[PDB]
Amino acid sequence: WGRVLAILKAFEEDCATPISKLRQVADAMTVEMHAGLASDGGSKLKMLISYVDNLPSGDEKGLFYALDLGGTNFRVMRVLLGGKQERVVKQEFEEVSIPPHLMTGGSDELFNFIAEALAKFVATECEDFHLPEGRQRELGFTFSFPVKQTSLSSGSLIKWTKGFSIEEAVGQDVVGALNKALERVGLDMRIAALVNDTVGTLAGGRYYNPDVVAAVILGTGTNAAYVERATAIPKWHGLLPKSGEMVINMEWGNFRSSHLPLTEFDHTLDFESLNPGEQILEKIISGMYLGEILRRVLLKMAEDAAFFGDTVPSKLRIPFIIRTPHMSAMHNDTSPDLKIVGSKIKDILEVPTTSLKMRKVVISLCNIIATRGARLSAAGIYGILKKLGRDEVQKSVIAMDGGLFEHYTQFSECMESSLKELLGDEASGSVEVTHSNDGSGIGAALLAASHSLYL
Ligand SMILES: OC[C@H]1O[C@@H](O)[C@H](O)[C@@H](O)[C@@H]1O
Repeated sequence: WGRVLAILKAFEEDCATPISKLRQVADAMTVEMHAGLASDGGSKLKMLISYVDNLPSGDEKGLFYALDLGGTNFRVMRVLLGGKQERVVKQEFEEVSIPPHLMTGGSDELFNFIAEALAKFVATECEDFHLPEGRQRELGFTFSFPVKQTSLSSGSLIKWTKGFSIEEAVGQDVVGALNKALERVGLDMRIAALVNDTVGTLAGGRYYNPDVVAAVILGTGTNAAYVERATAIPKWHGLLPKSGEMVINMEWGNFRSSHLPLTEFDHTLDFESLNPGEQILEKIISGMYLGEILRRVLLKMAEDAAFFGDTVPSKLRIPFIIRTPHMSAMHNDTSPDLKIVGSKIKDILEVPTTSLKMRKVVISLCNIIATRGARLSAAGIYGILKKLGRDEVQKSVIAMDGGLFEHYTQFSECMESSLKELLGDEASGSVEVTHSNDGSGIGAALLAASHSLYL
């Protein structure tokens, strides 16, 4: 077990995020926020204008549809809004796993999948959700990819991230593409808003809590949005919003700094990915990648340190075979025999069985990987708070969403703890991390509700 332990120790050390490194990252993040707001091409942080200069207040009422395209899942929903006291009276939704072939196929095919699913959902309208005869359906479109926004309800795709690669779609208007698809299925919908999922989550949180100033997604991918002062955005002067505010989609997944604790496994993951050199921060934080970092460490232990015996298990060679929900399960195991770790490894990798020593290393690996991702997330949030100048009783709330933060308890608890550590005793009480909802989707509908053409 000597060589295995040597790899583990080295990995542990290389992944280290002491409080000093987190401060360095937060500062680097804040610098890049200024640079990305200064000019369109001056930073790894795109800092995209959302054209959302006003967030939902809670008094919104009516019937609204929302559409949410993520990296792995697609969601359609409709809500009935009843104002300040009733809020969300009723909500109906469906979720569909995106067929992997659609992620790298053609543009029309993807939008057809979206429109066809929506048309089936609309067909189930009844009772409370029946469309009033003299009205049309109003829709908020959550699109979880970088978009060059041209208005509240228009913008073109900058690039794909996560598992997606449809080169045909790059530079095309996303709303226009959806509109064509809706027309292909004969569906009539007014698209009231196009928002990134971070922006949707921000609107969802603000709807319930006036103190919400930013939103963070920790799911398949990672990103953050926040409310910036319009005057503090030198690169942009389209609208002159009465609010003096403008929500920014940071696209922080693309953040890179020399301060990032990268390892050889991160480098090989990146070098062999769909988008080499891009989304560097996301590749060490988000759910798509955490399990893949684990697989690559285990693969090296298997190849060079006989971790699984004399032969490398074939399933260990399949990229993304180990997923973050597996990690969550294993990490959570406190049994003396580590029976959950043993069961999961055996199911995924198809190995005969695992000794306790093997299970200890795996869970140690899970903790190292999750802890690095969680602590860097906290540094990013701290970076946002610095930008807002909030590092009295000017309470700041961060709305959270995503499968990592929602289901991976060790991860979420570590992130919050690290953030409060960065804030320190004095400033700790001024910042709060909140909830989740299905905010990405619901938020887009609430934004549509703010811009409804009906009374
Ligand atoms: O879903 C969270 C994030 O995933 C990233 O890969 C995308 O580039 C962002 O647009 C999105 O906000």
